Amino acid sequence: AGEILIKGGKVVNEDCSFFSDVHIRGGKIVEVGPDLRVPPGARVIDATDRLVIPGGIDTHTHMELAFMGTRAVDDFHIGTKAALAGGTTMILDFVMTQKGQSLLEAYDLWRKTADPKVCCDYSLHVAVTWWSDEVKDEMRTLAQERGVNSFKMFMAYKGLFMLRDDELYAVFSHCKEVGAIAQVHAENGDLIAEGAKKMLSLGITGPEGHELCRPEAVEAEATQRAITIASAVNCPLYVVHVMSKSAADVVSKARKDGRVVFGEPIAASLGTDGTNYWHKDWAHAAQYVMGPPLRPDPSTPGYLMDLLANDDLTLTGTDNCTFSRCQKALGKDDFTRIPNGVNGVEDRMSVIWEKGVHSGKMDENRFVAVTSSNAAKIFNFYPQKGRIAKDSDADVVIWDPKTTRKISAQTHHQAVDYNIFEGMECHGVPVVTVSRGRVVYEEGRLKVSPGQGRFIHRQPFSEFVYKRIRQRDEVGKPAVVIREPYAGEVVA
Ligand SMILES: NC(=O)CN(CC(=O)O)CC(=O)O
Ligand SMILES: NC(=O)CN(CC(=O)O)CC(=O)O
Ligand SMILES: NC(=O)CN(CC(=O)O)CC(=O)O
Repeated sequence: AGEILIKGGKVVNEDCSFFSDVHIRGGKIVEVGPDLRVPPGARVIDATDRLVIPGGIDTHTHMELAFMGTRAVDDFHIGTKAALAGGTTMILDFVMTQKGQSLLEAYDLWRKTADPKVCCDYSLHVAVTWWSDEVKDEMRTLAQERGVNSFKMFMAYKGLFMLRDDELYAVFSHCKEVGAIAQVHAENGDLIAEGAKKMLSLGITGPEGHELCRPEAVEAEATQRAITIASAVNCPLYVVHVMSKSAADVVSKARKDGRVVFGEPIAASLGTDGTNYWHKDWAHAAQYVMGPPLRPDPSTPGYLMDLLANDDLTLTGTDNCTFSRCQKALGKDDFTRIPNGVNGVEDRMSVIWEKGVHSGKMDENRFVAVTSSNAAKIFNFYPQKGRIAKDSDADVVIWDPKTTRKISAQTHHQAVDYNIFEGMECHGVPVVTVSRGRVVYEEGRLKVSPGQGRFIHRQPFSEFVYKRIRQRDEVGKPAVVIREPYAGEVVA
């Protein structure tokens, strides 16, 4: 039948927590209430002394993304298994279209790669790495027909993905017309390009040059710039992988000023820092290289977690894009050749619980909001996911917040052979993971097959995102002053 009763636990949604059992049938939660009856044949999962939470939604992944022909080692199959083992039940991955290439072709290639491999549900964001009439039409098709309401634009990567301010204005205006949210990689690509050339010329070829060539002012600048453009066109904006206190403070100030913008720190920037780039062991230092870089101010992850607790920042992903030690070593002599990307998909939930809830910065309900609910609201499938409620999808984690686990590359399920959180002791253990109403992870073992997950098709004009946008189109139009024509003389 696929019938499950989760009994004895405490349900934790983003608004409040309460003791209740949860009845799962046919992929769905069909009842939430105290002391529910066990129908003959249903499996009982005993959640006594545990929390029963919506499974995590990782807003930010890059499973098996190609770097110069060699692919990230966590692929859609191993990467989603690792997600489940860490309490995350959905991933949103970026379709990376090359400059001049069809976005629809790249979307089809992502679906054909991911559909037969994912072990949990997923969806896609689509990168807009160039601009033309064709891109414009393909974005409308993606939004209206292909289930994608999120487009990602780059202010970094000069010559490769970067768009200039005039093209960002056009692309953002078009996001707004099709009801999508505009995501941005906010670092100044002209400064990165110059900074890297400068560090190499000085013989700083190691990972410390990767951070030194683009310190946090470069990320803060472009973040304010994207906000200013999106505000000029009334387009909702999403700043992916916020890595620094000063970029987080730009998003914080803009939201207090009423800008429709959301900021997304990732597990890496919440759980570790960039002092690792200065480690004497080259291999250790290269493990942390990603764009934008982790920051060498050690107060950074605690401050980003304070701003996530306070809703200056709103939700979390991992930017999981993993490369083995032998793949990182492509840039042993030149940091610009190190394939960028770190791990996180598996450890996100425990890292945030340990650094955010156990530390007393946020409570269990805000934890659910920043790890599933807000993702579901922004990308338009709430309360289908991100809530324990009748009629929601049965993507459910039984969570032990009292026991600790030590995070280690020796025990993790990711394909990558190191872990940037190596050694960390976290309160908060996913003990059972249910995905699409099936037990896919329990007693430390995965039970799931490649292709069991499904692509989630979303509609455009997410209400959480657009209700203010649409009201501002109605009352915020600029008005002419009514005047008599100017009568006087004009110079020759
Ligand atoms: N890493 C950096 O900071 C500079 N590089 C980034 C890298 O590719 O590791 C940018 C460039 O190629 O100009
Ligand atoms: N050295 C790199 O990984 C260059 N990367 C930079 C990044 O991933 O941020 C661009 C790409 O992968 O196409
Ligand atoms: N860690 C990285 O920089 C990987 N890359 C991967 C890509 O987006 O091409 C960019 C990002 O993750 O920010």
